[PDB]
Amino acid sequence: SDVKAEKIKNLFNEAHTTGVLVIQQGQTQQSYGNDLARASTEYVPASTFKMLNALIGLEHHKATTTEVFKWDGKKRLFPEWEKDMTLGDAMKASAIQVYQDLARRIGLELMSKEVKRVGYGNADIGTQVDNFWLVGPLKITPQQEAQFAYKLANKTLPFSQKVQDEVQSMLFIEEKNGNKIYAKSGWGWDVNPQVGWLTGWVVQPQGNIVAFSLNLEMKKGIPSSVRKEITYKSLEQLGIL
Ligand SMILES: *C(=O)[C@@H]([C@@H]1NC(C(=O)O)=C(S[C@@H]2CN[C@H](CNS(N)(=O)=O)C2)[C@@H]1C)[C@@H](C)O
Repeated sequence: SDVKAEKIKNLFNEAHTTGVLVIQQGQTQQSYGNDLARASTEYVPASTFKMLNALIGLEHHKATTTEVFKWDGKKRLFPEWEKDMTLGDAMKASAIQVYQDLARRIGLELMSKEVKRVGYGNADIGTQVDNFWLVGPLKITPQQEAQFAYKLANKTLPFSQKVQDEVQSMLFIEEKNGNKIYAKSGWGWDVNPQVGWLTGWVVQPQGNIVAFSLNLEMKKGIPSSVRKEITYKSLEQLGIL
């Protein structure tokens, strides 16, 4: 009961940061962590926007799942970004360059319309189609991120069933003890204070879907693993894993 949520508050505390974890089962949401006010606070989606970025591109034939985005050879911030990748490969590695290319294919006209049509966050993408999710006006609360993941998990987003099933496969991580796990990590360092994301959902053995969105403040020098660690540890303590 209230004891399960006391360890979660310590999990964010032992990481020396303030964060929240939103869990949605059915149409009900529950928040955990040390800064519960974060659940209703808007932050830049960062790489979590790639979920919707891929849905728009595939639905409007801007790209395909087998298309290969060749690396130009210029040095990148991460070594995993220095390779030719399909849209799916770029999703796991969080290759900003590939989805900036896709965003330029979609264009500000279609990008802004589709974001508003789905109702993603504040639905304000500004005028630059290649950076609105990292620093731009686009902001979203962790509650809206978990609600988005739950709808994508059940394929109830306003996109074709084919496209939703393709983006789902891009986000598949692992199957831990019979539970299939889908998630998309995010890290917006170009906003102060920095924000850390981990949005996804769990497909339990009987098919039940449990969506989640971890949101914490990416402090200076904090390890990027903390997002995945707190999320996995929390779901285990919540009986979901
Ligand atoms: C989006 O948030 C941002 C990307 N995305 C991420 C992220 O949180 O995954 C990072 S951090 C870095 C990227 N690649 C590593 C994880 N993928 S991996 N291990 O290679 O499979 C960690 C970075 C800030 C924007 C720039 O896309």
